[PDB]
Amino acid sequence: AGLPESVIWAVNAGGEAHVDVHGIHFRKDPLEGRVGRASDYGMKLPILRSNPEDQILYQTERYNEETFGYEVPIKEEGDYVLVLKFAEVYFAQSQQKVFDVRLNGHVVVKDLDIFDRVGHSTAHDEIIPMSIRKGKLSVQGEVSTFTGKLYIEFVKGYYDNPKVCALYIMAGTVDDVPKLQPHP
Amino acid sequence: AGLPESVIWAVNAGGEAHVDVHGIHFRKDPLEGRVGRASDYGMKLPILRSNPEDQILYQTERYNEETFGYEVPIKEEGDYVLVLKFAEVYFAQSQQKVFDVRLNGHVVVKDLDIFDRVGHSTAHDEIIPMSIRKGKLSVQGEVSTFTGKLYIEFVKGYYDNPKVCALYIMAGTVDDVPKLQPHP
Repeated sequence: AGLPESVIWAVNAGGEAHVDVHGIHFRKDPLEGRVGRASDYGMKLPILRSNPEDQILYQTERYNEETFGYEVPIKEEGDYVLVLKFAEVYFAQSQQKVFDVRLNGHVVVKDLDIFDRVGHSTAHDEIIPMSIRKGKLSVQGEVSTFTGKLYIEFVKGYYDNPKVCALYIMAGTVDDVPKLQPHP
Repeated sequence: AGLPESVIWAVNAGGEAHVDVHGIHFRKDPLEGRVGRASDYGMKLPILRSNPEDQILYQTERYNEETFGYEVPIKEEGDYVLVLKFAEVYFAQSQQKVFDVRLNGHVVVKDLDIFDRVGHSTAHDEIIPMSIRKGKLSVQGEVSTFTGKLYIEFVKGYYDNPKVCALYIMAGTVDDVPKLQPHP
């Protein structure tokens, strides 16, 4: 399967439906009114490094002052890649907003500091490959029992609030994923 | 670092987010509902000497009948410049509204009289260089211990109320700061 056919699940956090330049449909946020807080504060800002037709993905977010997450049903075994999209639309110094990302309890991004990596009002993506086979989840060399659902968590620490802007899961391997341009 | 990348902290007092013609993002006021009073009285007036796309910065203010201020975290040592933006949208004579500005207790502007300097409904900026090095703040030839936070105070005297319209801090020196056009 090619790119749009290979996407099994995708969300525009804090926002409405949007189809990007690759043909990927980011669905309206299923956690609206349910957990966390939506914000459209970034809609006043141009977002560097992303395509301008798609900057609405990075201008809307879901955030919270406590740990929160999304649950994802996965129907079939296979190889998959999770892509997480972020932007820092408020701070402009390091160690102001910092948080962990976990997958079924496994820490998969430690101490994410969006400003430190890319600057202010600029796109940043994390790309995480995984496998689901023989009743097991495998990610970053760690293995545990898979029950049918994936839990993606954004963890509250001491430095401001965890957040996410958009996310998708595709069948395949890392060479299949479109990459942001080098200029960060 | 060039101009937008060099701004570490910026506020539109009494107002919402706004990006100016130089690309500087003035954030929504963090003291809303907390300290002092917001006013949009100036939104009825054209502001002279400002770019017209940016006059909303000077049409909105925070003021108070007692002393008040902003606290600013500074993460790294270096040379910096503080820029303070003002307009007098009510009085049209001298010695009607007069106030001091202090930085960590140091008086850095004595007896500011906005009307006396520029007239009615006209932009006026103060430009204050400083250094943070070896555990110390240095400003206007005076030195004191720096703990990690800067306190910017607007002081109540006998002649009406202290106020501010917008403010920002950039890494660099005074030659790097955009200047208002010459005025009588």
